[PDB]
Amino acid sequence: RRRIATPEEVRLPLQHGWRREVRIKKGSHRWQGETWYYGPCGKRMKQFPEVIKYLSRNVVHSVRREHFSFSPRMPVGDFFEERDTPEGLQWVQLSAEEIPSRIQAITGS
Repeated sequence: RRRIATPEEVRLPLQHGWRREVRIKKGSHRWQGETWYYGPCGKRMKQFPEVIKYLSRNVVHSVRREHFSFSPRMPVGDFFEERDTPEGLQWVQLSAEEIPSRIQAITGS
């Protein structure tokens, strides 16, 4: 990233209306995770080029593209881990304490 964001900046959107969920799933090769975002007044984005367009199309002054980070190593909003249960596959939410443990697996400089 050309501009590195802080968790405080990434929660900045969460303070204004945006939300951010991180989905962590076990891959066939590696541990992976992805960060999702939702417009507080519009559609939902999980790609960087989707966020830049939202800002350009709508009026936003509180949060800029920098406040949005899709790195699953950012322990800001919600973290989930896909798990199997006797009822089926369900996305289990990770606590703040569990977050960094999962990040270590999905981490990638």
